[PDB]
Amino acid sequence: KVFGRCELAAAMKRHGLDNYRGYSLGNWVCAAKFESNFNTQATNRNTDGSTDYGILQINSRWWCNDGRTPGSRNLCNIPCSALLSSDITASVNCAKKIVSDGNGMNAWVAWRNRCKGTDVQAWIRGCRL
Ligand SMILES: CC(=O)N[C@@H]1[C@@H](O)[C@H](O)[C@@H](CO)O[C@@H]1O
Ligand SMILES: [Cl-]
Ligand SMILES: [Cl-]
Ligand SMILES: [Cl-]
Ligand SMILES: [Cl-]
Ligand code: NA
Repeated sequence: KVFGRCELAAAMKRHGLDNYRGYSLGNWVCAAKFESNFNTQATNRNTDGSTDYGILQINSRWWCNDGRTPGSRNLCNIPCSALLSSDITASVNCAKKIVSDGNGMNAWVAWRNRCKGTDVQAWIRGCRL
């Protein structure tokens, strides 16, 4: 599923991402924009053999199991395919654990390089949130 901008912000708010760990809703929408272009089916292979999955491009090296990342962890206790569904519950729950482990939203390369220090509020502007 390819979310609309305001559609994704509502779903992120309903699951409790707004101001989670201090990051306003515009940060999460901006991150999803530049990580997956709002596509829940997005995948990308990293050079070390791991794969990023879903709306927030969650890495199989630590957070999910895909059966083909030797020596990796499954800290969110889910199959990586669960991160590709049209329901973003699995992605949001796993993102809450990722963003809680000390480094905040810097675990998302696209957020650090393309959202951090910008007007992230613009990504939820006009939305009937
Ligand atoms: C939180 C998370 O898993 N972020 C990933 C990161 O692992 C990886 O370096 C990158 C590769 O494109 O995409 C995402 O930022
Ligand atoms: Cl915001
Ligand atoms: Cl594996
Ligand atoms: Cl949803
Ligand atoms: Cl932080
Ligand atoms: Na894994």
